[PDB]
Amino acid sequence: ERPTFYRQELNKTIWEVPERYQNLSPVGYGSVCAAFDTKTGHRVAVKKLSRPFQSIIHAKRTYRELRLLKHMKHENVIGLLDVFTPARSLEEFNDVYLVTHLMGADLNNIVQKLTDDHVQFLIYQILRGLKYIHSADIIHRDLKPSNLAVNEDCELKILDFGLHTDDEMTGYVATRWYRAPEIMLNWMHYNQTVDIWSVGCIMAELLTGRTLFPGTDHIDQLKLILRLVGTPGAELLKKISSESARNYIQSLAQMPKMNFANVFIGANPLAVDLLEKMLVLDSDKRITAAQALAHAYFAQYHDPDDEPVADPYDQSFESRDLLIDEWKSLTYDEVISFVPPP
Ligand SMILES: O[C@@H](c1ccccc1)[C@@H]1N(CC2CC2)[C@H]2CC[C@]1(O)CC2
Ligand SMILES: [Cl-]
Ligand SMILES: [Cl-]
Ligand SMILES: [Cl-]
Ligand SMILES: [Cl-]
Ligand SMILES: [Cl-]
Ligand SMILES: [Mg+2]
Repeated sequence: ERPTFYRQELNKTIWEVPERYQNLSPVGYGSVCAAFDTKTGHRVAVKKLSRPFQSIIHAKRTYRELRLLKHMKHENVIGLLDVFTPARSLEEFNDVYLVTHLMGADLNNIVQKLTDDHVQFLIYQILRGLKYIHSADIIHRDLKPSNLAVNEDCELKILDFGLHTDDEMTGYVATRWYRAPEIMLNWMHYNQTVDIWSVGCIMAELLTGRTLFPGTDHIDQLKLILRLVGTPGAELLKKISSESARNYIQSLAQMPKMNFANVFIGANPLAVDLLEKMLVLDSDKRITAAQALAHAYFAQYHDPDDEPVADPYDQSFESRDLLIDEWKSLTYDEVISFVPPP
């Protein structure tokens, strides 16, 4: 049976939601409210999408977000508690609302004086969630401290999957400091190995308290990266598709890889070893999430019987060309077929 909905205007926005959601309070693409869910007892975040079907690009993006959130079922990844529309039919369908557990602090708000044990547990949880994500052939693309939610018990969830413009990535900006060089400069077709570079940048910052590659622009950032990991050899240069990018790289004086024990002074030697395996310029040679979980740095947390993989995820829609109303109808079907978690 369809629940009873109630209407209210909050901060010049109309919200029409099921009675189960009470005490709505604005907190922040879309608009977001905190609420109390009387069915589950959780405090929740409720997001009303802004203009979900205003263009082919926007309609496909709405479908993409709903498909991804419906699939993710893992302790270290954001999940979907509910999705609803007040519409009674496809003909009157206009608005989409998404519901998840309310999170209060990200990794920035946490990072305290972190012990090495704290770094072990936080990085372990990122890699456990990434093993799951990558097993479904999903690439996050935007891992950074503001996209990692952390609670009082140091438990962590990955959120805000890549679903960013040129201006957003320009200058002295945290939106670029965690990106792998091959994607920052469009060197080649990237893959899931981009996320491991980001994990290395995050782990370094938890150990030192400082951003690893805080470049003032794309070129300054590349210079900081190459000073640490070395300039590329002929093997990697062959993999860069742009002749212009290859010519630029070859204009730089050659540099050896630095000694990571003299950069990360005083850190656990096992942490230093893991950083050397994540921060490798050639993405083909980086450690994977599944391999990293078995590294000795995580010995007190690793349990191979409690590191699950995902159900298969069909992304064939990404190469499909449809009209606005066809993306809209596919989205409607996914709203009405949602089954809540236990
Ligand atoms: O996109 C928002 C969202 C809300 C409800 C369901 C699904 C997604 C997401 N929420 C997640 C809330 C759990 C904390 C926050 C505001 C913007 C943000 O992008 C990142 C932090
Ligand atoms: Cl209800
Ligand atoms: Cl509607
Ligand atoms: Cl950030
Ligand atoms: Cl040289
Ligand atoms: Cl699927
Ligand atoms: Mg974010």
